[PDB]
Amino acid sequence: KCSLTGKWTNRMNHNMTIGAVNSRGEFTGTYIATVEIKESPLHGTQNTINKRTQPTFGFTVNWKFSESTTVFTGQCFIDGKEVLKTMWLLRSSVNDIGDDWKATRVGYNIFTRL
Amino acid sequence: RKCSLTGKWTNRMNHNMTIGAVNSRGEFTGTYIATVNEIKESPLHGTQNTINKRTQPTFGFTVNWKFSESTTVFTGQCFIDRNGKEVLKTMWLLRSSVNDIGDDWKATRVGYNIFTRL
Amino acid sequence: KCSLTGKWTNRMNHNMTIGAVNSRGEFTGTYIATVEIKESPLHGTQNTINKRTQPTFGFTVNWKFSESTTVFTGQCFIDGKEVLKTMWLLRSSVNDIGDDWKATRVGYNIFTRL
Amino acid sequence: RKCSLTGKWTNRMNHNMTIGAVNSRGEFTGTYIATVNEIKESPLHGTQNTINKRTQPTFGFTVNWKFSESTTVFTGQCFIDRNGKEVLKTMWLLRSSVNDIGDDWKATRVGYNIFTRL
Ligand SMILES: CC(=O)[C@H]1CC[C@H]2[C@@H]3CCC4=CC(=O)CC[C@]4(C)[C@H]3CC[C@]12C
Ligand SMILES: CC(=O)[C@H]1CC[C@H]2[C@@H]3CCC4=CC(=O)CC[C@]4(C)[C@H]3CC[C@]12C
Ligand SMILES: CC(=O)[C@H]1CC[C@H]2[C@@H]3CCC4=CC(=O)CC[C@]4(C)[C@H]3CC[C@]12C
Ligand SMILES: CC(=O)[C@H]1CC[C@H]2[C@@H]3CCC4=CC(=O)CC[C@]4(C)[C@H]3CC[C@]12C
Ligand SMILES: [Cl-]
Ligand SMILES: [Cl-]
Repeated sequence: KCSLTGKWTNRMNHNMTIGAVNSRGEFTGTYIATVEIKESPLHGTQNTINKRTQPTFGFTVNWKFSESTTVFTGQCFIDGKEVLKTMWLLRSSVNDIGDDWKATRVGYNIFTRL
Repeated sequence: RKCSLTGKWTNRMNHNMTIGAVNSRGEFTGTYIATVNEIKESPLHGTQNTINKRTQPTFGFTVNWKFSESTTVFTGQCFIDRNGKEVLKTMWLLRSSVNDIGDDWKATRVGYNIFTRL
Repeated sequence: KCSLTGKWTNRMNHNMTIGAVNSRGEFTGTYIATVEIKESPLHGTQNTINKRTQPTFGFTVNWKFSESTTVFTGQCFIDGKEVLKTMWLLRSSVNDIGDDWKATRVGYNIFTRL
Repeated sequence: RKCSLTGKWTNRMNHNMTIGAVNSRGEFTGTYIATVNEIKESPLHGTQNTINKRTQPTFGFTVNWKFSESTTVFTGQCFIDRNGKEVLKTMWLLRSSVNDIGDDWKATRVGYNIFTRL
């Protein structure tokens, strides 16, 4: 079984900590990144349909130093070692609806255990 | 005059999304109802941004589909349009379940959705 | 048959003109947008496997006033009226490889005939 | 010391992409070879940016798959890495063929690819 609970890092030296997943798949945690270091909360869910050993999942990071919001989704894989393959959408704040077209960046991130 | 996530929302596909109270930290929960004339209903959880108490906040949420192994995340902004209507402009990523990490490349879709009140 | 040749516009009052598609699917054209108006070239291909009435396609716009590049892909649909449902990636120029993570915006565009 | 598109490229999946001469307007053509141990080979066409004659230009291209009704577009930048190696960091969209405009939402994938010389 691949579980999101615990501590994770990526190629950018990030520090992601996720708490216990309840039975409905819900979780909370923390996302720590450089700018000097800031902590921001994350809330998310993990699939529990068919209790897959390698579940898909999703979460939102509500950045504390910034008007933006990021969303991540992906799958917890086994390779023996655990890895989260993710993709993300970073939403910037824009002042007027007609600037919406440029408000959204996309990318990826690979996480592995501390 | 502020744009809130709380309430009933629909899009051009007749989905109905219903969002509860946004708390002091911007957290909220809700439901995503969609035709799958057969209807299924899945929980969602996420946040809206609170930094500078913006009239048009950014936000994000995860829908944990009840009938599927997939997961979808939405992000976007709650705008007041020219006509005074509140609209959510969103983009999303839909993650499918694959068996081998070598299939990861084909597992992620992207699209968009515009929601208005119902 | 849905063909990319001709003149197209979208909700942003853009003006896109595409030339003749050869037999391998290749095409050239022009993308015109506000900033005052600038013309930039586009080169692309259209699928010709199975000669579908509603082909998928792709093109790159090489913006003339800017270091960026945009790519579009999508499908030419019939609804009697013709419409291109697209999605796009806008690539910004960043000065150093470790800023790559923020160089890519994503979005959409619907085109219809002039 | 400039990063050029011209040449042979590979990624972490053993695709081999080969790009011809970049002309004065930045246009180029090439080939994308990929396992589909069975190999298929499809044309690609696109541009690199020339505004300010940058040492690390942005670019984009379309691969017109020979064995499929799909289309894929790549965009990214040609960087000189810390070790002096040229690397293409790319993101892509893969468009599938669907029959009805109502299925359009499920037709577009997104991923990434990192290429290095071969
Ligand atoms: C690579 C990646 O996943 C992206 C998506 C959201 C991004 C963060 C968004 C907010 C941000 C603002 C900064 O000023 C420093 C870097 C950070 C903290 C970003 C680091 C890279 C992230 C984590
Ligand atoms: C258009 C859009 O926002 C997408 C993102 C995730 C998609 C859903 C993912 C799961 C799903 C499976 C189906 O068989 C039809 C309806 C649904 C419920 C999809 C409808 C369209 C959605 C809501
Ligand atoms: C909506 C959309 O497709 C986006 C993708 C690329 C975008 C263009 C990218 C370059 C650009 C720079 C400007 O200064 C004005 C607007 C334009 C001309 C953009 C208009 C919206 C476009 C066309
Ligand atoms: C990882 C990546 O960049 C993706 C984008 C488009 C994808 C290709 C699309 C068509 C295709 C069909 C197959 O059956 C296997 C190989 C290929 C050739 C895919 C391999 C991975 C590609 C190249
Ligand atoms: Cl922006
Ligand atoms: Cl940028």
